Formats: sequence, structure tokens, C-alpha cells
Amino acid sequence: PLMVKVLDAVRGSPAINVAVHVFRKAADDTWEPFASGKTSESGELHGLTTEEEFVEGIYKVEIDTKSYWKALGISPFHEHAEVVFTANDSGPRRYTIAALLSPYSYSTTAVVTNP
Amino acid sequence: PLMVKVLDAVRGSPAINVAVHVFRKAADDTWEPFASGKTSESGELHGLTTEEEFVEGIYKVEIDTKSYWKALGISPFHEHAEVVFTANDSGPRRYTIAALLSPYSYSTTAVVTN
Amino acid sequence: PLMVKVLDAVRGSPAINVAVHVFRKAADDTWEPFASGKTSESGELHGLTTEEEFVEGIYKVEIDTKSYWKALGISPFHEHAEVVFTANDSGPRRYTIAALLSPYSYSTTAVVTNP
Amino acid sequence: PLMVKVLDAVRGSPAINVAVHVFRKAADDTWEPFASGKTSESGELHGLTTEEEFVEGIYKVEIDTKSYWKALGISPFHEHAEVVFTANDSGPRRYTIAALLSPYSYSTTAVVTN
Ligand SMILES: Oc1c(Br)cc(/C=C/c2c(Cl)cccc2Cl)cc1Br
Ligand SMILES: Oc1c(Br)cc(/C=C/c2c(Cl)cccc2Cl)cc1Br
Repeated sequence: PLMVKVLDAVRGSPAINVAVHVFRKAADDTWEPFASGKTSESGELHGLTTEEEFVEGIYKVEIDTKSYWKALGISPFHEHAEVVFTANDSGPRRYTIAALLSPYSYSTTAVVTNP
Repeated sequence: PLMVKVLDAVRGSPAINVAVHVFRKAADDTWEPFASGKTSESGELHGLTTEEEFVEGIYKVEIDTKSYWKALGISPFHEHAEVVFTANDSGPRRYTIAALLSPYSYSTTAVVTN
Repeated sequence: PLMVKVLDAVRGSPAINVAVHVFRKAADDTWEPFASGKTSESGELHGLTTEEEFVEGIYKVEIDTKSYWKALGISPFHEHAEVVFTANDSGPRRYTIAALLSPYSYSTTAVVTNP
Repeated sequence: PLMVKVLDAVRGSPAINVAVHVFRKAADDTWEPFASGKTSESGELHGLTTEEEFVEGIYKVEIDTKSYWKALGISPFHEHAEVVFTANDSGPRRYTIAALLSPYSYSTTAVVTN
């Protein structure tokens, strides 16, 4: 129900081995760790969570773009790219969070489908 | 030294009256308020800080996109748009952080010039 | 070897039933029709061409964004989105042309892989 | 009534000295040259046309992105970036066409204001 896809606009390729950390806002208003992983050779990260665990809430997907660019000899502008959204508040949905990265820019979108 | 510009991809216009909050990362790794404002009729926010105040450090610019779309009657995806970056004295002096907003997407870039 | 993917930034969904026309620059410098189709329920258009037919050249992928938005009651800004690129000039590659659409904006990227 | 602004997502700067050609769709459905220029040090191109000349019609703005990246020593994907749109008198009067360039991607938006 939660997938992350990352592309590299400089290379025209998937962004491989990009660390992703997901957090969920807790009752006390702090960000609790929720899931993490690294993107594959296709720039995809699957298997973060299950429909049982992915309850309603406010989630933050942090994509470690600085570590990515530094590993290729680019000193980038952003520390990371952060996507914050309410999920599942009208029931379960499937979310794809996609990001396109450049050293001084990024764009992100969400595709939200109803299984 | 720090300007923010916000544009609306649905209406093809500046994004007017958008709240923007800027934070600087503190010693204890929390985010301390630094500056804030609302974008003007041109979608710009100027006069956030001064050169003296804007020292090297990690800054977060939070744009209240959710309120913006709600005001237009449109249901958005994001709670806000975040832009987190290090200000470094070596690089050029003036930072423009621009954001292009759609309900389920945003794009941001930095223009860093002398 | 040539795939097109289209997303809608307003809805947070694939852009379905979007017409796509591909042209190849001919010897006389005119644009020759090459392939066409419509995106699926997943916002994807596969099966445009074959590795045999997709020779070196300059290609134009025209995405009929105006027809798309008009069909949803938006009067959009652009007539279409056009992506023009040299393909296969160092041998065969696989190309994904992706576009993210808003009424007054679009973004496009290419993912280019070597089979 | 028509301005173009081009930014570079790799360097975080305006895209300077970029050739821009503008065409208007003619009676016979071909593209006739209308205006052209090179972006300034701020990545902007002003003074393309006048209100009198810029009548309703279909216009194409072609940005020579390939030459821009080649000049920087970078191998790009696109031959150019194209933006094709109708100018309509009902809508606001001033059109800004902005483009954010990367080697394998570009984004464009229209800011249409009065
Ligand atoms: O397989 C996919 C999936 Br799913 C999503 C995207 C989205 C790309 C995109 C973004 Cl994320 C931001 C701005 C512009 C763009 Cl064209 C691309 C591919 Br290729
Ligand atoms: O006056 C300006 C300045 Br300064 C900067 C930008 C950048 C716009 C943009 C962004 Cl922010 C993300 C993705 C694509 C785009 Cl065309 C636009 C205008 Br109009």
C-alpha cells in the first residue's frame, strides 16, 4: 500500500540505493519511525508496510537525496526531500510517492488508488 | 539574502497569501522559528531576514500548501511543502527558493546568485 | 523500446486515455508519422514500436494534453506537450518518456536504459 | 506581454545566454517566426513583442536547451524544449513562460496575470 519511486534527472535513470525513511505522527505530536529501506535498481522501494500496519495518520516520507548526490560527486542544495501527507483517512488506499531529483531541484507527486 | 516565490500550476498564477515559515536548526537538533510571512500578490515573500542574521546553518522553509488549496475549494494531498537546505558562505549570497504547486504534486528549485 | 507514462497532478492519478502521437524526422527534414496510441488505465502506453523499426533518428512524442483536460472541464494553457530527442545514436536503447500534467504546467523526464 | 524565464536545476542558477525562438501559427498551419532572443544574466528574455503585435493565436516558444547543456560540457536528452499555447484576450494580459532545465528533464509553467 505504500511505494516510493525515485528518478535522476541528470543521468536519465532510476535513482538507485537512495535511502528512504518513513515516519508517522504520534499521539504526542512527535514523529515516530515507521518504515525504511533503499530503492532498488529500478528506483523503486516496495515492502515498506502492510495494509494492517498502515493505519490512518499523518506520514512523512524522507528521501535522502544529499547522500545520493554526494556519492556521485555533486554537492547538492537540499538536505533531503520530505513528503508529508494524511493517509487512509477515508479508508485504505494505495499510495505511490514519486520523486524526480536534480542537484538544486526536485519534484514530487503522489498517485493514490483505491483497491 | 532569502526570497521565496510560490506559483499555482492549476490557475497559472502566483500563489497569493500563502503562509511560509522558516526555521533554523538549533544546537539541540530541533527546529527554531526564524522568520515567516505570507506571499504577496506576485507570489513572493521578501524581507524575511537580513544578511547579518542569515548565518551559515541548516534552514527549513515550510509552505502551507494545504490551507492554500482549501481556500480555493480544492482537496490537496500534502500537509505542506518543505524545503530543507544548508546555507553556505562559500556559495553565492542570495537564495531564492521557488515552488510550483499542484494539488497532488509540487516542484521546488533553488536559484543561488551573487 | 519506447514507452510513455502520463500522470495527472490535480487528481493524483494516472492520466487515462491520453492520445500520444510519435513522429520521426525524415530525410527531407519533415516530421513523418511513426506510431500512436492512447494511455491505459495505468497511464501507460506500450507497444508503440519494435526494436527493428525504432532505428536511429530524431523523434517527437506529442502528448495531447489539451484534449485530456478539456474532457475534464478544465480549459488548459498548452495545446500539447512535445518531447523531441535523438534516439539510438549509440545503438539501441529503451526509452521511457514520463509526463506529469497540470492545467498550466507540465514536467517531463526520460529514463534511458541499455538492454 | 510575453516574457520567458529559464532556470538551471543542475547549477541552481538562471540559464544564461539560452536561445529562444517564438513562432506564430500561420493560415497554412506552418510555424512562422515571430520573435527571438537570448536569455540575460537573470535567465530572462524581455522585449520579445508588443501588445499591438501579440494578437490572439497559437504560439510556440522553442528553447535551445541542447546548446545550453553542450556549452557546459553536459550531454542532454532533448533537442530543445517546446511550449505551445493559445493566447486568448479573455484571459489576463501578461504571459510568463518559465522553464526549469535538467539534462534529462524539463518542467514548464505559465504565469498569466493582469
Ligand atoms: O514510473 C514513473 C512514475 Br510511477 C512516476 C513518475 C513521475 C515523474 C515525475 C515526477 Cl515524480 C515529478 C515531476 C515530473 C515527473 Cl515526469 C515517473 C515515472 Br518514469
Ligand atoms: O520567477 C520564477 C522563478 Br525565480 C522560479 C521559477 C521556477 C518555476 C518552476 C519551479 Cl519552482 C519548479 C518546477 C518548474 C518550474 Cl518552471 C519560476 C518562476 Br515563474
